[PDB]
Amino acid sequence: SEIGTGFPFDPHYVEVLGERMHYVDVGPRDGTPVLFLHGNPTSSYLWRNIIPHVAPSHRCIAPDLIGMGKSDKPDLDYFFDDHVRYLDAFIEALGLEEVVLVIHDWGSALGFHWAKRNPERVKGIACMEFIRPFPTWDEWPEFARETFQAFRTADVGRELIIDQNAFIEGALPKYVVRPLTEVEMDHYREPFLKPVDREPLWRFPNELPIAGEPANIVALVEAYMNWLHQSPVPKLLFWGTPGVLIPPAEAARLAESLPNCKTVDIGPGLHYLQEDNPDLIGSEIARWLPALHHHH
Ligand SMILES: [Cl-]
Ligand SMILES: [Cl-]
Repeated sequence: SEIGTGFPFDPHYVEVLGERMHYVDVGPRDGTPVLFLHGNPTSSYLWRNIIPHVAPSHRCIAPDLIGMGKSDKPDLDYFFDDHVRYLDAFIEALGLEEVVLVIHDWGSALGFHWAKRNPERVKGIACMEFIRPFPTWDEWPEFARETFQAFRTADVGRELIIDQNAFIEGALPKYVVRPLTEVEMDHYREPFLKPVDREPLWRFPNELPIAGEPANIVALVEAYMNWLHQSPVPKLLFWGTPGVLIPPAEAARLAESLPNCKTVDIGPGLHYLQEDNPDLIGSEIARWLPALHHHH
C-alpha cells in the first residue's frame, strides 16, 4: 500500500532542437503507446507509481519537459511556445503515430493543444487537474489566489520562485494532501539545485490563462477546450476533493458536457493527484485502454 519513492526506470535520451530530452520508455513496441505529460514543477518522477499499472499491456513513454527533470537546460525563456516546439519535436523523433495521452497541468495544455492539432492521432485522453481558462481571478481557487498573484510578477514572483525555490519547497507539497517524504522531495529538488535553472518554474505560472492574460495562452486554451467539448475521443477525468484547478463541481459539469467522458473520484486530492492516489489512477487507466484500440 505504501506509495513508492523509487524511480526504477532506465534512462533514454533523444536529441531534439540541439538539446537532450530524457524519457521513460517501457513496455511492448507493437501497439499504441501511452504518452504521459507532467507539468510544473514536476517530471516523469510524478508518473512513477502509475506507469507500472500500464506497462504490462502498453508502451509507456514519459518525457521530462525541456529544462526539467533529467532533460537539458538551454537558456530559454521557457514560454509555453518553447515547450510546444520541444515536445512536438520529441514526438516526431520517436516516430509516434497514434497515441493515448495521460496528462496533468502544463502537460495537459501541451497534450490538449497537440490533440487539437493532431486529432486523428489521439485514441484517448486521461486527464486530471488540467488547465482551462480562468476568466477572472474569482474563478481561481481562493486559497491559491494570493500565491499565484505574487508569482505572476517580475519582482516578487522571481524572488519567490527563483531565489527561494517556492514552487518546489512550497507549492508542490502544499498541493499534495499526504505528506511528501524527504526522499520524494529530493527527487523533485534535484533538477533545480542551481537557482538559475528555475526559469521554467517562474515562466509557467506567468503563462497560466487567468483574467485574460497572457492573451495568446488564453486564446490557445479556449481553442483546445472548444475542440475537447466537441470531440468524440474517449476521455477519463480523475478528480479529487477539494481539488485545485478542477474542483468537484467542475468535474461533475465536465462529466456532463464533455463527450464520452468517464469521471473517477480519487478521494482526497489537491493538485498533484498522482501523489495521493497513484494506484487508482493507474489501475483505472489500465482497465480503460483496451476498449480504445478498435478503429470505428
Ligand atoms: Cl506506489
Ligand atoms: Cl504553473
